Amino acid sequence: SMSTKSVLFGRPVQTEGVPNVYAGAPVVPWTPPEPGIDNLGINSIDTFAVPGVGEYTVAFDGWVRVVRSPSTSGEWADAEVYTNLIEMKMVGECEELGKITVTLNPDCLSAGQIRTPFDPYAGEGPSAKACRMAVGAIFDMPKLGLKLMNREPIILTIDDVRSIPPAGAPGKGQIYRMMPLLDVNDPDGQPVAYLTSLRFNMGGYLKPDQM
Amino acid sequence: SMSTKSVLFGRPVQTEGVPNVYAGAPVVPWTPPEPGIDNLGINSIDTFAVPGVGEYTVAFDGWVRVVRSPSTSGEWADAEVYTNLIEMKMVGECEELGKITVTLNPDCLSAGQIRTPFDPYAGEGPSAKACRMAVGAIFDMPKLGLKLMNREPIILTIDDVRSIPPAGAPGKGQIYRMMPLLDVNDPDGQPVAYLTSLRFNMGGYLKPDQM
Ligand SMILES: CCCCCCCCCCCCCCCC(=O)O
Ligand SMILES: CCCCCCCCCCCCCCCC(=O)O
Repeated sequence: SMSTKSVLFGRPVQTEGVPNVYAGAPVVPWTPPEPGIDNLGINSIDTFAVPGVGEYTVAFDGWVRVVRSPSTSGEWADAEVYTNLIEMKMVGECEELGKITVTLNPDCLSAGQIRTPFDPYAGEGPSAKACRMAVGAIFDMPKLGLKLMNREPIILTIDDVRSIPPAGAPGKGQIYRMMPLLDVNDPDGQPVAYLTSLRFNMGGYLKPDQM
Repeated sequence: SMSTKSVLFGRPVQTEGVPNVYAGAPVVPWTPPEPGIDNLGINSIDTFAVPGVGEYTVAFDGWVRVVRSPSTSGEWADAEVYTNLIEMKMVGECEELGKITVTLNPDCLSAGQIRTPFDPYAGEGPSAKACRMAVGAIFDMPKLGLKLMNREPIILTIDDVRSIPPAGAPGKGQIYRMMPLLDVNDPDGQPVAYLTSLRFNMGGYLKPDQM
């Protein structure tokens, strides 16, 4: 494999020789872009269930860096783009759980793709694409003295994709009822908590000093 | 991890010394069972999208072997059970795709759990549990000269669980729009096909010679 990661959640994408894209760069709709690493803002709302203890909803803000493969075509209708999520930092705060910092698990390749869906029956603009990303994350919860991780990838989706990157777009975590979160120090143990829902919005390109 | 597999989709469960359970063994509702390996029938209906070629719906029949951990309690309400899917074989056939045989990917630990949901549905009541399994599979398609595998786990769920095992129960694959299926001989390549939907039914205990 082209990846050194121990667990791959999708297709590896090269970053060497791929330029970073920052604020100032246009987002042109319906246009397959040249390969780049998108430096993008993001916010989310995450709900966590702690068995026998409680359920907590936490708002997060931060950024992601996502490398894109070259498009498989210069024509939008045929174009596919493969992505890797290569760096993240999101922060949120909560009285009960403290300050939570979400980053990537270095043992996992977080990977996704953008392509025409097989079920274009959702009211999306004509020709719009579907974006997905499968993520291995770390949830640092210092107030609880814990760091948590997921073995099952968190599936994050953006529908009605009319530009790449889909700046400004709303997305969802596809979690059916519960997603186990494991103590990094006891990953073969019982889950410590469950992520029960996640919604997010993409922002736009950031300046380097905003990260 | 105590599991030697390179990709872990959940919690490992002990199999050594755990007896097999076969037809004849009763399934009494509301009763956490002693640890065992359930030998169960199963059927499913799977839809596959092959880009630029077609979409095909195929019915499968076969069996699964699922090991259960000891229950965390002898009282149903408190009981949780952890599971691993340790062996399977399902077969279906389709003119365009040929005979398809589904087995486990030996590199992946397929793992799940049964516990009370945090969000019980109106038709579940406060006593029913929810069952989930995260699966790494192989799809053998000799007609096409290919074997395919998934990197994102196939999330298989059963709601309104009132017995363990949930013999006879309907279940669903929680696949959002598309699940990439990769050539085992080109696993970092573009997907060959996508699993776009899956539903299944659990059968009951099988005789040893029915597998
Ligand atoms: C545990 C919470 C994780 C949230 C992390 C956000 C996931 C990434 C956002 C959705 C996919 C991003 C797609 C951008 C693709 C592109 O750069 O063109
Ligand atoms: C293409 C993938 C097909 C996979 C088919 C799913 C196999 C059945 C697993 C569903 C959960 C099993 C629950 C049984 C639990 C128990 O033994 O008590």
